Amino acid sequence: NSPSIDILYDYGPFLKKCEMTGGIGSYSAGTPTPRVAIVGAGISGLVAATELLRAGVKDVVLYESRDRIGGRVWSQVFDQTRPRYIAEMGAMRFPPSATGLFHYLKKFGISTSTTFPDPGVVDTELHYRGKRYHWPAGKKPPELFRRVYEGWQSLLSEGYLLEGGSLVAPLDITAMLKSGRLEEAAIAWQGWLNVFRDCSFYNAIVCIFTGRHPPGGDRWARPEDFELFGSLGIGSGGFLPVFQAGFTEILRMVINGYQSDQRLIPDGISSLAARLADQSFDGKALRDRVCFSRVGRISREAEKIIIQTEAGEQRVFDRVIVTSSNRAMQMIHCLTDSESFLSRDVARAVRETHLTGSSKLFILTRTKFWIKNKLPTTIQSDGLVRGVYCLDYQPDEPEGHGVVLLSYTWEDDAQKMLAMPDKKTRCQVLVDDLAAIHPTFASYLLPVDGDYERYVLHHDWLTDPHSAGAFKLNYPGEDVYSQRLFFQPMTANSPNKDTGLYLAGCSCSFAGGWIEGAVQTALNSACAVLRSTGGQLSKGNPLDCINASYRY
Amino acid sequence: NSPSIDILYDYGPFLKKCEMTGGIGSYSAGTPTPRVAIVGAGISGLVAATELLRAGVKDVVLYESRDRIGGRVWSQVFDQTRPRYIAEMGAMRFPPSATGLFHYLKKFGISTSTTFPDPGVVDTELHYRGKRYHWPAGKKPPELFRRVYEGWQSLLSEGYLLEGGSLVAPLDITAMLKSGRLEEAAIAWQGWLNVFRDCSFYNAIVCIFTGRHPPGGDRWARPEDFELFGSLGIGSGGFLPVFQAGFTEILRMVINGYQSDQRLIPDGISSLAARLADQSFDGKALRDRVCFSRVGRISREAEKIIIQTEAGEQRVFDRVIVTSSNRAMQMIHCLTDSESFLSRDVARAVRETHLTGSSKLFILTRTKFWIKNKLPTTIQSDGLVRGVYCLDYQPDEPEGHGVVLLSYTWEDDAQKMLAMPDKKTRCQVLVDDLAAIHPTFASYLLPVDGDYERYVLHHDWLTDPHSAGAFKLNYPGEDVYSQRLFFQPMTANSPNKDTGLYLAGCSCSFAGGWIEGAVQTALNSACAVLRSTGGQLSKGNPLDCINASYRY
Ligand SMILES: Cc1cc2nc3c(=O)[nH]c(=O)nc-3n(C[C@H](O)[C@H](O)[C@H](O)COP(=O)(O)OP(=O)(O)OC[C@H]3O[C@@H](n4cnc5c(N)ncnc54)[C@H](O)[C@@H]3O)c2cc1C
Ligand SMILES: Cc1cc2nc3c(=O)[nH]c(=O)nc-3n(C[C@H](O)[C@H](O)[C@H](O)COP(=O)(O)OP(=O)(O)OC[C@H]3O[C@@H](n4cnc5c(N)ncnc54)[C@H](O)[C@@H]3O)c2cc1C
Ligand SMILES: NC(=O)Cc1c[nH]c2ccccc12
Ligand SMILES: NC(=O)Cc1c[nH]c2ccccc12
Repeated sequence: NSPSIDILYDYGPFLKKCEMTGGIGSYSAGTPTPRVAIVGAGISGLVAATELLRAGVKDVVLYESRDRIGGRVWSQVFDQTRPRYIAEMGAMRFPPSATGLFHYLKKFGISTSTTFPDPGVVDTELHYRGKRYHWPAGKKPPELFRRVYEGWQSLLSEGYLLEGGSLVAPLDITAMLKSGRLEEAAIAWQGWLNVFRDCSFYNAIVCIFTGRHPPGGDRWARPEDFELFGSLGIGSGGFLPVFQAGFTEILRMVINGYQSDQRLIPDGISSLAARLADQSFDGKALRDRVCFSRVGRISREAEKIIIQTEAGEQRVFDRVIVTSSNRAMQMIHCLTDSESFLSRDVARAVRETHLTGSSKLFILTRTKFWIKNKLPTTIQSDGLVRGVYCLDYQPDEPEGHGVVLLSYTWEDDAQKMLAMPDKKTRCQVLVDDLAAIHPTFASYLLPVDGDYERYVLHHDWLTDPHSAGAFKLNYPGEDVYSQRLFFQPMTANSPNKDTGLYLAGCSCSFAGGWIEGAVQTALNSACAVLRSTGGQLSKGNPLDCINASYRY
Repeated sequence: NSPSIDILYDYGPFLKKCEMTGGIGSYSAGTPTPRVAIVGAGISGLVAATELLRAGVKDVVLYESRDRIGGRVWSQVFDQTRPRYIAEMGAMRFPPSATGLFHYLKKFGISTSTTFPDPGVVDTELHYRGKRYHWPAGKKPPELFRRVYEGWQSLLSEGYLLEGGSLVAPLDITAMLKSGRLEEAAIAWQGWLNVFRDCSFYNAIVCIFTGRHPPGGDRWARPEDFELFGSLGIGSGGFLPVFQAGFTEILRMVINGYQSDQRLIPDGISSLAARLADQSFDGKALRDRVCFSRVGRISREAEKIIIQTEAGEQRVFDRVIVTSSNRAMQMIHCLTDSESFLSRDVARAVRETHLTGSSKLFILTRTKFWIKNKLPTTIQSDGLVRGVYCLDYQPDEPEGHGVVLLSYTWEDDAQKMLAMPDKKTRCQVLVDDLAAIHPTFASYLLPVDGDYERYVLHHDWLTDPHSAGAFKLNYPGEDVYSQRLFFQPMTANSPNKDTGLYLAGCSCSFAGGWIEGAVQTALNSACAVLRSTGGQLSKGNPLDCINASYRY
């Protein structure tokens, strides 16, 4: 099994046992079920609705502000004539340790067999200060980057020597988790938290690798080695722009195996949303319970919940699950004006939780030019482009079309794309930036038929008003917000704290920016709805079985 | 004298000496003056052009992409029928310690007599966790905030005791500066740098105030006191959103006096750009040297610099000064794709320098409702509005219209505003947010004539494509970039490294987001042009006298 470190609990076993036996809970026969509203038809909203319907709730409606279901899962098609070629605007890489996510992938038969082309997994080039460095598939990175590669590796496997007592190897904390040693894992993790809770990624690695006991034996040169590490990353490409994030946010990804064995979904991750939506309950598809209307203010009148809709219409429900951004929760739903729905502590979590910026631009090329020619499959660059990924969506047809994620950027690197919103203009600027160092590669970056309107697709998540940010990533000192947001639906365990409204979505999880977070929070919030309204939960449920007590 | 800490040099006395002695430099009869381009007609550009023209460079042209001069200086008028009511979209508060800025303010007769209504200077309320806290003018802050107030004050006056070597009190370093103890000041500041170079604001105050030697002998509570302090700030309102910024950036503002005694300019800071542009040289106003065309790629042909503009037009120059954002320098001017104009080190500084986000919304109300009524003049809120400032633009007419800076936000707080770009919508959201805690105050927040189009003004600097960011504020470990950018014009001292292009603007200064920075770098880049082209500089010039070599 694979319990996550912050909760010491795996959703996989529970979901397996419940698939068999009638869902996450039930009501006695003849019981009138609550009218439930779910704000948002992303993965979290669809999963929650799914398990609520499976548990016996007759009336659930999902509100959606976009013209499509799926939210930050968005496998956009260039050309519906040729739907296999897709641009994954949002979620893209999927770790098998995300057992909550993988429960539903396995269920709907959405293949995760193929590995994702991460740097170091396929032929990779790192572009750094004008030079091209080669990183052969399945090999150690080029020699320049070796000190920092090995230093990070040694940190994962060796831990870190502090004088007042050392810290357990992340890879050992991972072994503990897989082997059911949960008290042991908890103590080891608290150890890290105590030391690095108020330290950024950059700050932490400075202390670790320039101090008295650097893992790997070599003490990192500053700033040179930190620039190198920033370009090399830790499995997902250059992490320079997230150097300001809490070091604990990085560690938990590693320990939870989210930087490991990433898979690609050739069918597109949108097929998870399609299949969830295609489920039929009581003769009616989930998709048909989606109301395409933006929700505004959410208010409380006695023991009931009032949803304002964009029509001006106003509908009342018994319980509501909210999966929109914490930004939407503050500014649109107005959930932070008072103590009507959330405590002051949780309201602070909602108001102050950090969402990243992120942008992507894709191009559909005539050919998969990188295969038969001399070229890298992936390029990680200190230039504008940042992360380049070449994608093969039909490996058995080597002469099919190419999909190139020409630029994938985070935070500042993405905030840069904000001027030049014209995708033609952005594309050519990016190609020209890449061409400064690898003109041979850039020469193939032309859209099919020279049509930039059709065969270039881009998106900035930060300025998307349906998202207001790409994904949550806590700064140092802010992990407690994840705790508060994750355990918010556990108010259903305490009728005096239970306002009938529960927060959900990966932004309210311990895994911001991972569909796993959406799934876990969906399960917690769906369970809360059942318990709050007199239903009984299946044994092993998260509301009773998560008892982790960390201090952040 | 007020020499700033990072350069140990004051621009004031030099500019005073040069004023009536023929500028910063001169050419012998027999030396031809260069043809110069300056990209950008903000304060930095205008000052540079001014001093080049004063030194007898006859051919200087300024390029400007906006529909106006002044850049991030922008005293926007609500209604030209009533032009005295202005909204300071950019620069707003001016510290007398900014002796470069004040040299020009004084020269042009721009009044700075009136003190800016900072938190604690005028009657103030802090709104925090749904409660109001009163802060009478000139008094200590409310009791809730007293411990963190006094903690900061003790840090400033005592410094920081640590075992490896205690750090001199910032107020003592400021004293060394003023008394001309520059060698002692440098040692003092280098000490702080050694300790906190790689530490964020939050991380530093955490170590300082939860450690063994909390200034004031009072240890702060985590997280409680850091939330209070995030709301309290250090003289400029709630600094919570800049908690990720390098501590050294916070310290240098304090030491340089930029947090003391801010002045308001009733005529609007835009009157500086106006007065600069109104100056006449060689029969021609500076303003008529401004070419309103966006500069694209900048290139090198022979030993000349080619400027591309937005028509397809193109001009050739001997020397160029670039004051546009680092983002423009990388993506528009393409200064970073090679070592044509900038070293790899300076190119990195250009690419990786952090610009903040920041937004303002102003409303013009029928009356100065805060004067007659009990109401605070300033509010600092943990809510959506963050910073609220009431502005009196005709103090002798108590019946005049009032200007309210309804919301002034930075970083994440400003990033929240990017959805809802409609100003009626944004205005009412902010007003509603404030009304939750102070409904009486909010009842006055109505635009004149109820016209939200005419009497509300707002700007998001982050998505402004002429700025691509509000102002520069280094993260931990990035102060080296400020050094690199500030000293780039000193390449004129080295003909081997002199590429004929020089960087300027506050973004390239040690004073990111202060006009002082734009002035300092303007004087530097002008001196560079002169020396590079065979003119001699007046004694006391920054190219010769700035010899600080700190380790960042
Ligand atoms: C760039 C990017 C890359 C990512 N990479 C990965 C990855 O590699 N692997 C991975 O597992 N995950 C990845 N993620 C994270 C993943 O996409 C999310 O964890 C997942 O989509 C969770 O969705 P959710 O349901 O929690 O929220 P969402 O998907 O955002 O769903 C919320 C829904 O609410 C709707 N809404 C908003 N406002 C209203 C309103 N006012 N009224 C009604 N509806 C409203 C929105 O339209 C949205 O559809 C990535 C995300 C981004 C952005
Ligand atoms: C929100 C905010 C608040 C501030 N508050 C204060 C304060 O209280 N006190 C203080 O002293 N300072 C403050 N500042 C900082 C102050 O505004 C700056 O230091 C100063 O205005 C910058 O002048 P500059 O010439 O260096 O840069 P800019 O003013 O940015 O000048 C650059 C010029 O180049 C132009 N340009 C851009 N691209 C091109 C192009 N491609 N081709 C041709 N031209 C181009 C731009 O339009 C702009 O006019 C504040 C700034 C902001 C943003
Ligand atoms: N699933 C992802 O790779 C997105 C993401 C989540 N957390 C991150 C931290 C840094 C960079 C990307 C991410
Ligand atoms: N002159 C200003 O107030 C803007 C500014 C410069 N540096 C800052 C740091 C934090 C907040 C504002 C600023």
